[PDB]
Amino acid sequence: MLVNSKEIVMKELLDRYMDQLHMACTCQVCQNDVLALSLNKVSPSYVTDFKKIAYTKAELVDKQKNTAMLVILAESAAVVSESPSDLCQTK
Amino acid sequence: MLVNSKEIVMKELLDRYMDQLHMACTCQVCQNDVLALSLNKVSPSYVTDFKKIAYTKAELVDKQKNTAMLVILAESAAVVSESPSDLCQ
Ligand SMILES: [Zn+2]
Ligand SMILES: [Zn+2]
Repeated sequence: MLVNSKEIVMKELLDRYMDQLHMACTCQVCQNDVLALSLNKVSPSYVTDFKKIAYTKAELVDKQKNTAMLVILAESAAVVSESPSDLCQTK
Repeated sequence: MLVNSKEIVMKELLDRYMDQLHMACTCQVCQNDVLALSLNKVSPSYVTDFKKIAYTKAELVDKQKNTAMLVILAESAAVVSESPSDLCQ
């Protein structure tokens, strides 16, 4: 299967560090918006071997690399918090 | 709900030019390699609404832009052909 390994990384960081990103709404819509803003800000890393995504995801341990990504998510989270899409929860 | 629109463009362009790229193997595995190498050389364009990906397939039918992307396809095609993944055959 054809998949950008950065999307796997983000989705993982987003789920693990959801609370420290301080989102106004946590519905799937708002979450997808954060992901999209963030994935459009990192260089694509498409692969075809699931074993290869495992290697990438492992390289971004709790120590070292993940912080730069958490910062982009947080930043994107701010934007979605203030300017939510019309497809989000309403009333 | 979460797709890179470039992915929708490259797939549509590949299955319109695949038989012109002089690819060594044309199995799904090598096709994925081509798409992956190509997707990695263009800027991501992630979307969340379904209304964009539908019309995105129409404004890619327009040219000049896809020409730049065709080149990419072809350049990706040469690499995959020259060095096929061991998941192919
Ligand atoms: Zn929401
Ligand atoms: Zn092949």
